[PDB]
Amino acid sequence: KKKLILFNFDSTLVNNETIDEIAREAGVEEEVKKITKEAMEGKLNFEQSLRKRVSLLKDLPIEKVEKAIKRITPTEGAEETIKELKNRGYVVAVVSGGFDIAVNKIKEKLGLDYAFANRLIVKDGKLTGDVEGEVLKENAKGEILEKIAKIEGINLEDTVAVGDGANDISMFKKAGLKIAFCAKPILKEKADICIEKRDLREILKYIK
Repeated sequence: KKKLILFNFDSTLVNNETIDEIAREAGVEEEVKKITKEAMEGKLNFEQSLRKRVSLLKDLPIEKVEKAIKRITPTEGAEETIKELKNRGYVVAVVSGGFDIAVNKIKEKLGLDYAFANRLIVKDGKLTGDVEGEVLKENAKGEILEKIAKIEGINLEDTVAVGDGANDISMFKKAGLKIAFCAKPILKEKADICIEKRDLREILKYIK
């Protein structure tokens, strides 16, 4: 046996867009949110859009980054959904184009089995304005889904992907069940199931 379910981080497991929250601390939230929206709608190349948004955070003090991170709250039904999923024999993972500093926290908190995300480069207690990681390429999340499944010896037909943006496309491509959670048109068009109510528990009826 064994099943696997992956979630994107921003706006799915948590209620906010990490990059937008941090940008708010840098006084550049209007340009960043506009770019985030375009990126998730699939109107921009993900990597380029992320490097462009992170560049605007150059020199931001880590204390500032932390204030933004502290504002990150879990999406309604998050804890309950994860608990029931583990109950049904699922390996639970979070794969995000976001940042480890924020994602690892929810991994710790919710007790997730796997967490993959990019990294904000920091030096002298301040962001350098650069980002690196393996969740940048268009095919990134899909390779990660496959890699986690291979490690676990889980068949792709037994994998579930829950996303909300353009960069979740490659994840859907390899997932057995594709669920778009309060997502952008570009991803909804590719989903087996579209959920419009902001409650992660809404996915459970379709799970297992």
